[PDB]
Amino acid sequence: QGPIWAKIPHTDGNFHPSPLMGGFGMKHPPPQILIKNTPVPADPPTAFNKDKLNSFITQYS
Amino acid sequence: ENVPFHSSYAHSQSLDRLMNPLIDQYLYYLSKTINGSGQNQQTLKFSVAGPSNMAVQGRNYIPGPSYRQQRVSTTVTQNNNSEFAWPGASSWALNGRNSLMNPGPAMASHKEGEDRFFPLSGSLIFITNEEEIKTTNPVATESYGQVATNHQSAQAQAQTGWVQNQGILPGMVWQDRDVYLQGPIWAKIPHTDGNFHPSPLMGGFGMKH
Repeated sequence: QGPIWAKIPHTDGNFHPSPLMGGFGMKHPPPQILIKNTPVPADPPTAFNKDKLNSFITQYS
Repeated sequence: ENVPFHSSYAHSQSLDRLMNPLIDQYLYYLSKTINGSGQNQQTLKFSVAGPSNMAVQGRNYIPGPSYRQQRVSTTVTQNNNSEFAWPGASSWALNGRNSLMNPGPAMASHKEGEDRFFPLSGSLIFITNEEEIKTTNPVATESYGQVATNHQSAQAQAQTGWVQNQGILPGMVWQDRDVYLQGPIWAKIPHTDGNFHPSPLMGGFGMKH
């Protein structure tokens, strides 16, 4: 049930970098993988308005 | 020799209308200096320059230079009852001798809507009118604009003054004078250490040869 790896903080020095909760310490661990839904706006007004759009289509993937 | 193509068109846009009429600027101007009704009401209020007020918007370019001409009406009743042909004219002095300014820097002969007025020495008389260039050029019979003449203060009100002649500024654009069928074609550029925009003032193509 426990963790696998940790990232070794980027520092001048460290000793026995193996992480204290267990697992393999690494300076370049597996990268983070970031994901989001691209916002799809609702219908904008017919006259121009400079504000950012706060009205979006409810959505998930 | 190589010379720029004489322009033979009239601009369909004025220098002060180049904006998009539907959209605001992101720039502000100073709308109000007083709350009102006197007695120590002083403030600074700012507003967005936009379609409702197009005079106060910021602009990247300004109209060309001016040297004012006296305005003369084709209707004789309107003109003053005196001899002003030489006395009231615009001139330039050289070595103690006065030359009339003719035709002068290229300027619009008259405002839009007044066709009965012409610059005293402004146009080529074979009486031509330059009104086509009123888009980028000031009117010959008008001031260039206004400038402040003082530092205002709680004691002193703001004072302006009329700019009768204006030389070149950075960011000016202008049109040269138009060429006519009967008119001149080319001129020789004088041989000098310096010149600016050598195009001749009676119209046509300036050339060092």
